[PDB]
Amino acid sequence: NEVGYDDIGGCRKQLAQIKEMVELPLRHPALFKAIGVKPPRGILLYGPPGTGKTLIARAVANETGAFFFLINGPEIMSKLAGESESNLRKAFEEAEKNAPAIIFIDELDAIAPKREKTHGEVERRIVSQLLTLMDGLKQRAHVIVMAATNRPNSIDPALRRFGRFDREVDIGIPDATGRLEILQIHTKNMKLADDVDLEQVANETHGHVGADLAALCSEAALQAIRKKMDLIDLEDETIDAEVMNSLAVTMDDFRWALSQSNPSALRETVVEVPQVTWEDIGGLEDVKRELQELVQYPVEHPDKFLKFGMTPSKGVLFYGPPGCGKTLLAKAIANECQANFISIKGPELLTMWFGESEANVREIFDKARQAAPCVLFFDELDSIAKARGGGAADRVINQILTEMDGMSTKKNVFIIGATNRPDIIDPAILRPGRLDQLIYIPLPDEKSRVAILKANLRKSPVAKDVDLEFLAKMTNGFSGADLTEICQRACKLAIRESIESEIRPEIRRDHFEEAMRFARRSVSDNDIRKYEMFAQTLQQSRGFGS
Amino acid sequence: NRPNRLIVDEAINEDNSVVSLSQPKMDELQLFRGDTVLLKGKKRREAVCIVLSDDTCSDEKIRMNRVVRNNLRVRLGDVISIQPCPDVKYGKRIHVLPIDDTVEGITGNLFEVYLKPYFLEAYRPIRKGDIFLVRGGMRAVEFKVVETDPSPYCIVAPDTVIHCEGEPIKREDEEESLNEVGYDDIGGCRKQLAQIKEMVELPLRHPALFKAIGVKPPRGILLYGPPGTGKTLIARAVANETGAFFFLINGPEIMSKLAGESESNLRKAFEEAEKNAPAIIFIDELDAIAPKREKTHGEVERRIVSQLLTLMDGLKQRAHVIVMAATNRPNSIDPALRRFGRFDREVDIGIPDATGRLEILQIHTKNMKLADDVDLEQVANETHGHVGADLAALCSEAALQAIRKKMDLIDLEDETIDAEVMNSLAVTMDDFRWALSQSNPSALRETVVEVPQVTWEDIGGLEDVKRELQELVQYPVEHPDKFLKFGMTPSKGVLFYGPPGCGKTLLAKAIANECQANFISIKGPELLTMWFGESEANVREIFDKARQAAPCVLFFDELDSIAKARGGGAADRVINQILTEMDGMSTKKNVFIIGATNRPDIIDPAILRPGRLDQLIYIPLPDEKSRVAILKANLRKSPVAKDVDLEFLAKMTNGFSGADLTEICQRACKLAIRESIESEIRPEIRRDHFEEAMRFARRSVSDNDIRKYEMFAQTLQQSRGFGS
Amino acid sequence: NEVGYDDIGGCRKQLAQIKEMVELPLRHPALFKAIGVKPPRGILLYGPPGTGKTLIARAVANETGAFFFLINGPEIMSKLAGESESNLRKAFEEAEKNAPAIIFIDELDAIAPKREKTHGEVERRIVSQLLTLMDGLKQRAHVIVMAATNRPNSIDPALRRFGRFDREVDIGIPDATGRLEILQIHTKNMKLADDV
Ligand SMILES: Nc1ncnc2c1ncn2[C@@H]1O[C@H](COP(=O)(O)OP(=O)(O)OP(O)(O)=S)[C@@H](O)[C@H]1O
Ligand SMILES: Nc1ncnc2c1ncn2[C@@H]1O[C@H](COP(=O)(O)OP(=O)(O)OP(O)(O)=S)[C@@H](O)[C@H]1O
Ligand SMILES: Nc1ncnc2c1ncn2[C@@H]1O[C@H](COP(=O)(O)OP(=O)(O)OP(O)(O)=S)[C@@H](O)[C@H]1O
Ligand SMILES: Nc1ncnc2c1ncn2[C@@H]1O[C@H](COP(=O)(O)OP(=O)(O)OP(O)(O)=S)[C@@H](O)[C@H]1O
Ligand SMILES: Nc1ncnc2c1ncn2[C@@H]1O[C@H](COP(=O)(O)OP(=O)(O)OP(O)(O)=S)[C@@H](O)[C@H]1O
Ligand SMILES: [Cl-]
Ligand SMILES: [Cl-]
Ligand SMILES: [Mg+2]
Ligand SMILES: [Mg+2]
Ligand SMILES: [Mg+2]
Ligand SMILES: [Mg+2]
Ligand SMILES: [Mg+2]
Repeated sequence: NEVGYDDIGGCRKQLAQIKEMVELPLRHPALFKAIGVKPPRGILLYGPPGTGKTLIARAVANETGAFFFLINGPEIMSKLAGESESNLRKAFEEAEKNAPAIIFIDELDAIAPKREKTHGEVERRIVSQLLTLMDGLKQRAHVIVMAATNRPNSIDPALRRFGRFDREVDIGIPDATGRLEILQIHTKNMKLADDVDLEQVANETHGHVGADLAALCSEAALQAIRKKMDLIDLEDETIDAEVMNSLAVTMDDFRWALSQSNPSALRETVVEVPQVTWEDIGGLEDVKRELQELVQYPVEHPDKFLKFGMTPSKGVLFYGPPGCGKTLLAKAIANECQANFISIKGPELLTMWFGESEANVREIFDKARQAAPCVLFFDELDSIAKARGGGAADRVINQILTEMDGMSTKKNVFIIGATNRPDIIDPAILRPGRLDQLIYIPLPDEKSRVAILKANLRKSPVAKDVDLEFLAKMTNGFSGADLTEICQRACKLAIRESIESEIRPEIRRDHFEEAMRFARRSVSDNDIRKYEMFAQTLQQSRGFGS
Repeated sequence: NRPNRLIVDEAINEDNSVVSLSQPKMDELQLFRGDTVLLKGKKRREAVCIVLSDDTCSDEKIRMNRVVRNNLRVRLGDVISIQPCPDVKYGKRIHVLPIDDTVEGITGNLFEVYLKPYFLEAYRPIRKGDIFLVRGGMRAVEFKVVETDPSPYCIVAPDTVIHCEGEPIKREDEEESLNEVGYDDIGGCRKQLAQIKEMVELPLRHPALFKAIGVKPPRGILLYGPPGTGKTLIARAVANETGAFFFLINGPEIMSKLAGESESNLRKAFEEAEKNAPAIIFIDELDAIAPKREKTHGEVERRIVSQLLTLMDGLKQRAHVIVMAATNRPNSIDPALRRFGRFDREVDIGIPDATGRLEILQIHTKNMKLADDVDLEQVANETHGHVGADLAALCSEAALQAIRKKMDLIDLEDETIDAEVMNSLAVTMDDFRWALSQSNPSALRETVVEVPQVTWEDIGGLEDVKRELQELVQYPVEHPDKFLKFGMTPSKGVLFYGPPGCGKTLLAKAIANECQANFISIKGPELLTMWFGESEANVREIFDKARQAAPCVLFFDELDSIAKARGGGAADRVINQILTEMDGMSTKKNVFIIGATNRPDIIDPAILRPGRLDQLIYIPLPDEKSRVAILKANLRKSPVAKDVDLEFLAKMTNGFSGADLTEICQRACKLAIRESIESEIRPEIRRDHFEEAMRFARRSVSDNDIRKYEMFAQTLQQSRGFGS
Repeated sequence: NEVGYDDIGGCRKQLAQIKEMVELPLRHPALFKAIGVKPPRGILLYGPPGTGKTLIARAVANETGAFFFLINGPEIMSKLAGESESNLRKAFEEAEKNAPAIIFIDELDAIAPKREKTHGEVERRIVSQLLTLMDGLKQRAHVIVMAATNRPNSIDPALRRFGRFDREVDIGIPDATGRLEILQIHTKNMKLADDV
């Protein structure tokens, strides 16, 4: 019942890194003192609450068999002035006594926040006390200190110095795959109904963290118990096992718990591999190739680039009319390259307080490094352009530019930007060394339009009578988003008829013809002319605009 | 599990001697409406009652009042055996004695005021040892049946004599008080009180059961809402109804003590709760102990918050203890407390709606004799922005008024008390009207979250639009299965746009009413009011409340005001944050976002992007036919003369908006009123009034405006590219 | 020479409201203990300086004949830490002893200002101390607490909560008619010339 690596999911890579750092010196200590090389001593685990930081720490302790001394932030800070410092001192002394050992400082920020965030002489003294203890690890009795914090920015930067917490591990939020992994962990002991499909639950539970999932499963069990105990009327103090085994957890028990769920990390920026593939995108074939050359080749074939002696471009800029697949392409190329993906929409950047915005932009680029290979996507840039001509929009973009330059190409981080408005984009972004690969993405031509319709209607039951090639021929000038809306509007008609009169659930030709009568174009002819013009002259915007 | 065994449940019939079953179960046991049934509970106690039918009652459960519950030494969820009692015959003499703490203030004939009307024409079946409650004279006294001539039980027929002679008996140790708080003292928040009951009933009622399963129970529940909404009330109720030990921790009280004492008292509270588990620790005014870390400057203060956090973590012992806490400001609490393992469950006990306020008013008029002219529904409707405590106070105030004017007589009797007269005290509707004028409502500034009372009937024309709204909002709620088969996810939000005063706000509320779904309105100006720095947490708080109230329709009205304010660094941050919140809003949550603007020419294109407010619904001036419908709607409540022709009125007002017509009705109504005053007549609104009002009538939407609105109706989706 | 309602002018309506709130529980206490309905506990008088807030309190005490225990904000806050908290305790303890009684807290904002304006650990303890005492009035010992402050916004909002100072009375600036009434009060003992 004790915690182990088998109780942890959704962060394989991170859990691996920690194993490397800790396993050798903790399992083979005598070997390390003879080796003479200095190992890690301070490991900082960080991530939103409930990601399993405390869980991981304890797991590593049990699995390595090292002595585990836990230091809970709040408990330390609940003691008298001198007492907090003293308790810290003992913790380290006790660990050295029982080396090899792991000291785990939970909720580190409770003890050592930013120097400016501290109010009180006594508080500042405790931080220093901790800093000194970390330096005292020069004793090399070899105790490893792990620490957990929700917010890396809250921690006193002095702690991130060499000799202290010089190693960091980002235990971010789990992706679809991870959440599924976790769900399996907390459904180990429960009799699961056959209709249950955890993969759906995993996909559905976006913004969910480990603790949330553990709870969602817990609540799903209570639903099955409540409704099934009502009847049993057992009241017994001790319960019979045979009844518990006959107790199954239906897919409804999960859907009910799903609606009642308060996901915590929904506001958090997600870092995962997109589930969007080339197949979800119609047309733009030649662009997909160019994206593989720009993103995949430098990852899969670094040796080749070295022989020709060129450094590959850092970033790309998608530009064209709205609703043509710019967002789709960004996610798609990441999927092909099995590379992490981080989306940052314009509005997301303009939400940050003026002052706070600066540290957040850095944190984004930091996460991009952590997740290398990674494609960092700045979407909806047009929102930011409009907001400048705003001192906030200025500070953000100017810092993004600074970050781009600091980004070494060898880090395998690819930056893509997207905008529907190349006329108001900051020329600075288009400078060689930044987003200098200008890819124009126009309205879909006839052949392309057919592909889009095919993709969107895959999930839906379409009648055989429906001619999609003819639909494509009549919708010249319509964007990709326009076509999806026609399908949706046509589907609303098919659904409407299905409700009133229980009829074969399929969408037929007549629905599309009706949807077409009210269909409207999102991109006028005048817009096209302009987009076509910028397609040949966007690179000329760095001088005197026309 | 023989049929006689049944589960205890809440009561609907306020009558003490009444228990209810479902017809199918009443037939199963072979009992009927008139029958007198014998109830056997725990602790070898019994109670006798009249049985009744209840269509809502589930066959596995039995509804019984809290009085009956206590006589059986039973609580909600327990099991009891019921068996028929034809052996009950009329009584000769009955002897009941009052309980000291409920009668020490009153003197006189307790039997004529309370027992008389209580048993009159009632033929109540009672039992020896039973405790019943009689409310009257602004007081509730409980008597205990000491003896009955046909013991141990008999019916109280007119021939039965009563003797209530004797100093009130003292309270037995095991006899819990009915003056104590219970679920029946709470109204206006059924849904919330249900959620809490689910969370708490299992671990508190069946502790051994939870320890065997190994699944984690709740430990920290945080109740929040404005002051006086009944947060402290709910905590006490849940404790009593579950029979758990209740230890109250008052924030201010702890923070009034020395450093060492505060730390100490918190410890003892937890130690005491664990000692008497199962138990509920209630931390009242939590923000007093643990406010936002930035505002907690001071060493002694920082230590106590940490002290509490540690104690909360110490609950890992799993000593059947639940920690409930209340705070007016959820944002004020140190976020460390909202983390998992501590207060990981939250319940928003907001302000009561009309229906709720009525429920509450009924609670505090239990013991008062209400005159016939009293109409609590009016008072409820009238007391908008009132909170539980406000309503509770005004009822006390309306009563105190009835006493003042009736005190003329009492004074000469002051020496002693006039119990017989206390019953003669009625509370007129005037006493409420007086208290209404003197009321200081607290939650007027609070954002209201309730079901709108605006229906399709209040909206003229726009028939096809109403249709499209049902498809967008209702279908995905009522028919989720269908959407899954077609493999389409329904749109997230809508945008109303058109000339001013055509029913954009009305439609938003109407669709909410049709779906009986909660509704939250936030007008542009409201968003521009929030302090600049504060704006960030407030926008989020809105969407949080929308999630809490799912299914819910979130309506951003008067968007044009914000547009004008941007082209304003404040207006920018807000809308950009709303866009962010929209995206984070999962369509599967059944939260529908609607926006409205009179100015599609300056609306932020970002709002119109697919995935946000991508359903662009145009709402034009009403055509001839619609104008007639609107005119009827406004004049429904008013006394109109037969001569007034609305078909012609509509014909003359081509180009007028919905609001314009309403203004015409008002102006025409004002003329009729004027004439009623000058010349004393019952007013009627006739042709002459409309003609006079029409001569001065003016149109709010010009021809130039119409041309423009019609153009945007065809090109609003094109604004995401280059401007026109 | 002691103060009475006849020494007060320019606020008929307000003085009437206070009389209503106070008359029942203070004059006929036994009835209120028996009836079970809740009387007012905290009445907060507010208005610019010198409007007669302190005057009204004294008058209401005399006309009702209740025991009057005055708590001066500045006086309590001028004492050492322990004495300040202790003096508050004493005030409530004696008032409960001599019920019916009126505790008048003059210059309330001196003791309990907005939490944000309350720099200092010891100062907040006193505010909490007061809040508890007000809650301790749950004894329903025929005791009413009246308080005066120049700035209603300055008072800790916790005090305006139900069960504490749940009733407020605005004693604004007197109008022309009011000012005349006042003038007559302070010219009672003077021989006034005819030209006046
Ligand atoms: N990756 C995970 N795998 C399995 N269970 C998890 C995982 N993450 C969280 N949980 C569950 O959530 C519970 C609490 O997680 P924690 O270990 O407390 O993470 P945490 O980040 O330390 O929480 P905070 O920040 O102190 S609120 C665990 O006991 C698990 O049941
Ligand atoms: N080439 C395409 N293939 C399939 N679907 C498309 C395509 N282009 C656009 N869409 C649809 O339009 C939606 C959004 O398109 P995006 O990928 O976001 O391109 P975009 O340039 O960012 O357009 P906007 O401004 O976000 S609407 C997708 O969800 C698709 O349904
Ligand atoms: N929902 C309700 N139903 C019935 N009575 C209520 C309700 N809410 C409040 N009351 C009454 O008003 C009084 C105030 O209730 P409280 O328990 O004090 O609520 P509260 O939120 O804890 O007050 P605060 O926050 O401490 S000011 C109670 O004594 C009730 O009599
Ligand atoms: N279709 C209608 N049916 C009945 N009354 C209407 C109608 N349209 C407008 N009104 C009247 O106009 C008032 C406000 O209408 P709204 O619902 O606010 O429409 P709107 O589009 O939001 O225009 P404004 O800017 O708020 S006046 C209502 O109080 C009605 O009296
Ligand atoms: N309404 C009034 N009627 C008669 N005399 C008044 C009135 N108002 C003020 N006065 C006189 O002016 C003096 C004002 O003193 P106070 O009663 O203390 O007023 P106050 O508002 O409490 O003063 P502050 O705010 O503490 S400086 C009184 O002593 C009276 O003599
Ligand atoms: Cl830009
Ligand atoms: Cl806008
Ligand atoms: Mg933790
Ligand atoms: Mg996009
Ligand atoms: Mg309370
Ligand atoms: Mg409106
Ligand atoms: Mg004064």
